[PDB]
Amino acid sequence: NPKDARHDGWQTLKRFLPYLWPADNAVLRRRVVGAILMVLLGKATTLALPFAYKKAVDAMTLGGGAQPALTVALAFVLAYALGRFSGVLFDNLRNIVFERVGQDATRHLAENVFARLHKLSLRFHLARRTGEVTKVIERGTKSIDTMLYFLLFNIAPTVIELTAVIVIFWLNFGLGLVTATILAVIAYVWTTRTITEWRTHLREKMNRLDGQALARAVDSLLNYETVKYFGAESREEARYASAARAYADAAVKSENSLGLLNIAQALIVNLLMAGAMAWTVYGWSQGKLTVGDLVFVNTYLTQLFRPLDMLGMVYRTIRQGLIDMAEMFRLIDTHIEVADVPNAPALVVNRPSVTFDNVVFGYDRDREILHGLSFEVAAGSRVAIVGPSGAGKSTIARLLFRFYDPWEGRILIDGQDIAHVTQTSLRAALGIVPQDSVLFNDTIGYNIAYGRDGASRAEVDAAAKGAAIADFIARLPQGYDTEVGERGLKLSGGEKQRVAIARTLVKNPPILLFDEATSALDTRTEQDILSTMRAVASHRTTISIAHRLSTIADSDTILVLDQGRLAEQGSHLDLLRRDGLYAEMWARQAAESAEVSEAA
Amino acid sequence: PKDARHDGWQTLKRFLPYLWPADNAVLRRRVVGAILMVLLGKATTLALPFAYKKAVDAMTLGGGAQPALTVALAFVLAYALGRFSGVLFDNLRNIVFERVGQDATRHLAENVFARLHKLSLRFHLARRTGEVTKVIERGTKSIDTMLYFLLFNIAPTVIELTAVIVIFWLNFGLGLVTATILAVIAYVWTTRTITEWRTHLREKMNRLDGQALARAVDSLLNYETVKYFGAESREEARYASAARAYADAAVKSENSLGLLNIAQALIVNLLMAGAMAWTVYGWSQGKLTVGDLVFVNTYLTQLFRPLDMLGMVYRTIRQGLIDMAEMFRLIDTHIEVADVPNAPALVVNRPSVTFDNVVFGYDRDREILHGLSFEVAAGSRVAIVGPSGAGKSTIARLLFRFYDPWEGRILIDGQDIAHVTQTSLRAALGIVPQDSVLFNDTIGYNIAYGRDGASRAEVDAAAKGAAIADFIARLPQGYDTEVGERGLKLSGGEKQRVAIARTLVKNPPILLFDEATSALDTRTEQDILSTMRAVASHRTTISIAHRLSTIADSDTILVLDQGRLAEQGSHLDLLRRDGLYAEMWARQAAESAEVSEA
Ligand SMILES: N[C@@H](CCC(=O)N[C@@H](CSSC[C@H](NC(=O)CC[C@H](N)C(=O)O)C(=O)NCC(=O)O)C(=O)NCC(=O)O)C(=O)O
Ligand SMILES: N[C@@H](CCC(=O)N[C@@H](CSSC[C@H](NC(=O)CC[C@H](N)C(=O)O)C(=O)NCC(=O)O)C(=O)NCC(=O)O)C(=O)O
Ligand SMILES: CCCCCCCCCCCC[N+](C)(C)[O-]
Ligand SMILES: CCCCCCCCCCCC[N+](C)(C)[O-]
Ligand SMILES: CCCCCCCCCCCC[N+](C)(C)[O-]
Ligand SMILES: CCCCCCCCCCCC[N+](C)(C)[O-]
Ligand SMILES: CCCCCCCCCCCC[N+](C)(C)[O-]
Repeated sequence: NPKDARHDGWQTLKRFLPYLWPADNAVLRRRVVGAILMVLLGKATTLALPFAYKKAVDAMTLGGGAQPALTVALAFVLAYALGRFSGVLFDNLRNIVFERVGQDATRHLAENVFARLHKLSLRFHLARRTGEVTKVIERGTKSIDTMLYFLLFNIAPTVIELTAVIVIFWLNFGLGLVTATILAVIAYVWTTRTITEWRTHLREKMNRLDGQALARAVDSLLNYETVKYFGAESREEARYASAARAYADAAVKSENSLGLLNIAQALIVNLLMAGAMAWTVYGWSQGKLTVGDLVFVNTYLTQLFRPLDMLGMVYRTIRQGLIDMAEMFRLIDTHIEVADVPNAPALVVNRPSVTFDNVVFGYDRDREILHGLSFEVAAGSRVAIVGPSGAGKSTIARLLFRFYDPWEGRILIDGQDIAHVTQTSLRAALGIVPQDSVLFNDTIGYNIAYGRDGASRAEVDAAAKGAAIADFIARLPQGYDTEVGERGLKLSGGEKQRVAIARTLVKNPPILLFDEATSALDTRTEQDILSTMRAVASHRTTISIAHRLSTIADSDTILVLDQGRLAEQGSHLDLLRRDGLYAEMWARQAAESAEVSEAA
Repeated sequence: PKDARHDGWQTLKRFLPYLWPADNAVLRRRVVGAILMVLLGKATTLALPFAYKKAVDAMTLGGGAQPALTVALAFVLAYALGRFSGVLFDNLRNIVFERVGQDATRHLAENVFARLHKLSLRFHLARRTGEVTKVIERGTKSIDTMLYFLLFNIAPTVIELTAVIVIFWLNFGLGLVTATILAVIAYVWTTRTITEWRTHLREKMNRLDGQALARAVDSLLNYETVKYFGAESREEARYASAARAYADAAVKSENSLGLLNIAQALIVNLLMAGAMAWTVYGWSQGKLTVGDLVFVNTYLTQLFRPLDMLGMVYRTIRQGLIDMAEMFRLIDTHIEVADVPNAPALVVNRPSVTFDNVVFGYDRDREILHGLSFEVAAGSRVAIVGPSGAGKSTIARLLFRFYDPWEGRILIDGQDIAHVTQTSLRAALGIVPQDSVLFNDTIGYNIAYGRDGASRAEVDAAAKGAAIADFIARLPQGYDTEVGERGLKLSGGEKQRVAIARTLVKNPPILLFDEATSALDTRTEQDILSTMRAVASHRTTISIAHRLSTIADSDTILVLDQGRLAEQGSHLDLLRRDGLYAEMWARQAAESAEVSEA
């Protein structure tokens, strides 16, 4: 198992490798081979070109058997120039050939994470700020892309080139040259790395201060009226100014440290240059080496250290990239609390009854909410579930849609344990109008059609009509194509709840749940929407969970929860007659509304 | 000055005083030092290939192995040291200049910030925090990168190009000179046209990226709804199509970079082939040494090294100049509401308020006040009410002079508020607006905001007067509790009490309640009405309200209709008159009856 290993960069890359070599595609695998071939051609080329330059100088200084020297030297100079152009061509062709592969690999990584995020439990409460998440994901995407590019196109070729230079220097010089350049590369890498750790710290402090200065400015600008009301302009300016100075100080330190890195790098490189060239000319002095060899060695060294001129940034980005990617893999690895059992049959609803069979449940194991809740909802009846503050009624919907499983006991629909069926069929059987309905950032029509995957215009129109929002939509300038939600037209609470009703009408489920559906609405809106809700509950099993008892008094039967168990059951009149918990709640709520009514 | 072609040149010319302050002489010293490093660095990089040329010449005018070794050694060492010194000079120039660059862009930012505070309210300052922040982040990055590339990439390259032209002129060709000049012209032109194309592709890619990301985020933030409709596969397919559109665009954009690099390499290497072939030919005729080949090759590669980035540099310098011109456009934008020259301070000895024939609208095609006149006596509790078209929602904004009347005038005490300093005018006014805002700071900072040097004792007294002191006392950090986001979230009543406390710290003679209770629930509203009445104690108070029962105890009620004063009097006189106020009263009472009925 690759997962059974040390949690480092090597493991992360090893996990990423199958994305780069799909074994699903074969058009992409070809592209990868082609890209590798371009790396090889490009290296062969850049290694070959300095020999051409060397021969040209040799022809000019040892015209003994390289005649006519003019023709020979010209030929080699053209070979050198053509070589430079060719090296660039091969490099860009490898990038171009590979790009599709990279984009596909990262797209598939992202898709796997996205799917897993939808599979994971509700208790991670993914409802947070849009801008924060977006900024983070933008940052991570850029990060992983840069990492991938630098590993494949900067680090790998440099390793190939470095080994080649070692062999070629070995076969033709020194070997003191080989040890000098290897020591040089080691010094260079170590220096760059240690300086880069320091620079990355300074960069983090800089960025933090920048965010603070910007936040002060933005808070001020979005609060222009308040700033005016209190004549606080100068105060705000001074307050931005101090933060902006703290940022400028940190920025100066951060940028300066780059100068220190460049100077260190140049010191190492140029010491090696001085030594190698001195050694080469000395070798010439003894008749061992040609003058062309000087040009050859100098060229080999500058070509070698060219990609390493970015090593600081390369190091910072590959590191951050590996961290960001390991985070992706940690999500994909996180285990799924609620899964279909192996080979789960579809739930088959012929008679839509609902049974809670001795249900024990809580969100967290240190706080049990339901203590053995049992009840039976008849097929086609309209039932309500009510209780006081600790009753646990707010769990019913979440259990029924299997956002969570019972700790003990079970829930059945049509005599079938919902824990043993596919989640998709289970949810196909259920409609819900929740307390707070949320709209996608899309058109109102898209939002209504969302109730069913292939929903036609007629179905949407019919539901909008059934939810009595059709007229409201007709009066919108852009009608069904009116963008709603954030970044869009603002709907009232009643209008959103009507869009939700319309969604469930599109879905047409056999069992429908009103989950505190009217609790966020004002009194008149609540009363208006109740006739609509009653009409849509027509030939379905309906379960309404409500705080205000009068809104559910017309139910076929009412289930009263107390302390996570079923305390009372029956019609509204039977419950008033029993003079128990429901009667007390009813009396209290009526008194409350009477008192509120007194304050006119 | 501003009277110019409005191009990159004008923007840069405007920016120059920021780099050469004439306020700061240390920064000027720094600029001079940076320039000296530019010149030393160039002298160095121009000199080093001559050293390399000599080393080769010494090994080739070697009849034998006579003092060529010492000379060649000396010259290669000069070459390596020259390289290191060039890098040292470049990095020291950056290091010397950095403080100057940072101070210049800071002062530009501060000037923009100050002017934005001077500009009109109607610039619709209400947006997303994340959007403006993203825009400002992008823009600062843009201006910094532009500044760095202009000073350190383009300018030294111009210096070097002129130097290389002269040197090639004096020592070669002159065909060499025309060849390199032609190369550079073709190079710049090619890079520019390809870059315009690439920038279009980049913009499309960015848009598609934003769309795929927005789909993923809207999905995750709607996790419950997706579960409710069992819509996971659907959302996956929807993210996937967008992500493919993005990938196709990313492939095109990145590939076009390869096309740019190849075009550039073609130009550079044609020039290389020609220059070196011609130099070798000059050698064959005894005109040029073999060192000259190495010399020319080095000069050309050094010259074209900074131009290796020219596409990015061009894209960036261009965007930066645009963003900076935007900055200058705001600084230039004219101020709608200004103090008259030598405007006196407002002196409130008796805090009366007069609207004298006020004609006003936010836009000249929609008049709201049509000649509004009324007098508010000093120290009275007055309410302003009206139906849908009355214009009462303009009063607060006019009184604080966020706008001027089109016709007529507003007086406080006996003085036209248009002829006094704005600061003194606002110093006389308190407001509790409908939607109260908290800064992202402590509760104490938020209350203390009412007056510039407000002490903790003052903050305490105001918190007490607003009846929020106990709530603060039960907080662990009390007044040092952070509020706003990400901070403790306050109820509506708690927020309005903070606003009230803020105004108490200011302690103004005239106090405005501008729909102060309209966002509050009934119970909260009734609670806050006693605090508000108490806080109105020795001030001139003006309450603009929708719900009449909340203001019925006022000394007098001004009823506006169609932007004029229709009715005036106490709640009882107004019910007796059986006019517009009586009708509004009856209607509102009937509504509360209907709501109560359900
Ligand atoms: N030809 C294209 C530009 C090609 C290009 O973008 N090349 C680079 C960007 S260089 S941008 C990076 C560069 N180097 C560094 O920042 C190195 C700093 C330190 N030495 C370290 O090791 O990190 C820099 O910013 N220098 C500042 C300056 O010279 O003024 C790249 O993306 N990949 C390199 C490759 O694969 O070939 C064009 O004309 O626009
Ligand atoms: N911009 C490319 C896209 C391809 C690319 O890879 N470009 C380079 C440009 S680096 S350009 C580097 C330059 N840096 C600086 O000016 C000083 C910062 C110093 N390099 C450091 O490392 O600290 C800068 O503008 N910012 C540095 C930073 O924010 O990290 C890159 O490697 N990444 C950016 C990208 O993908 O577009 C294009 O033109 O197509
Ligand atoms: C594609 C690989 C290119 C290999 C280039 C080989 C360079 C040979 C170096 C010449 C050796 C110098 N000398 C005169 C001492 O023999
Ligand atoms: C906070 C970590 C969770 C991030 C997981 C999000 C995965 C889908 C988003 C990928 C976006 C791809 N992009 C930016 C190129 O469009
Ligand atoms: C999978 C391709 C793109 C996905 C975007 C990357 C995710 C953002 C990084 C997650 C958190 C980063 N980190 C480690 C700083 O927390
Ligand atoms: C309409 C947008 C106008 C934006 C101008 C606002 C300038 C405020 C200063 C922001 C500077 C932030 N910084 C430089 C520290 O990153
Ligand atoms: C330290 C840098 C301070 C400079 C602040 C400049 C912010 C630039 C915002 C420009 C955005 C203009 N626009 C509309 C084109 O986006």
